Amino acid sequence: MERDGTFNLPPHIKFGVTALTHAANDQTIDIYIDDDPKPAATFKGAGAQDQNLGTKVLDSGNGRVRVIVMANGRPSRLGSRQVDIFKKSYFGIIGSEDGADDDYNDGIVFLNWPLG
Amino acid sequence: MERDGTFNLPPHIKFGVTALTHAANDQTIDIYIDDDPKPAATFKGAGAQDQNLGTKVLDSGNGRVRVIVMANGRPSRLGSRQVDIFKKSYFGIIGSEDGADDDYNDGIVFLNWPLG
Repeated sequence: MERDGTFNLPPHIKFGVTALTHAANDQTIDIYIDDDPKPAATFKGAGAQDQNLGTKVLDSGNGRVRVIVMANGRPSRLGSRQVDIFKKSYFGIIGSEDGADDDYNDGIVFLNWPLG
Repeated sequence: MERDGTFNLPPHIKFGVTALTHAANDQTIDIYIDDDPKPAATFKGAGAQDQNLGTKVLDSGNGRVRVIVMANGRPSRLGSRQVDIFKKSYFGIIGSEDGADDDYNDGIVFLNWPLG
């Protein structure tokens, strides 16, 4: 039931994407919407360990959202879950590992929807 | 399975707390460890500014962590969930709302542990 950072959101809504990086591996985090081959958003690499890289606000398009984490020119292995609070506040959580590392906490990406 | 912003973490570890706001009113988010009289961390957001208030690293103490959100002179309604990625990367999620009929997204707080 962990998936690979791919989510189905309600179509045509705003959502938030927040990245928190633990490992200082200068990761690139790309967010892709539907079948567009260019990322709708990209986080540049952390400049420090346990760094909050900020929040981006995006439109879900037709609803398909994929997060890809790259470190050292390879895709980091990912685990993702969805959860919601009272079927009102929805979350996607992605843990990534750049190693070696077996722990899925080198990088974290939080998705939240809807906004407001 | 929604609780009220209280969590049991592994005793004496570091963990992260990240806070986002999306509210009309100023909000104060307090994180309390065990029975400590003062908050271990406080995030304060400005009304009408949707803000990523950053990530703080805390010590879990004896393991009890409580999140309280105040807005408009009163405690917000809270819902919380826990989730993990491959039983390795752990998360606590809190959504808060001032208004009783809203979407538990005026305040969002994420807890993550362990670090590395």
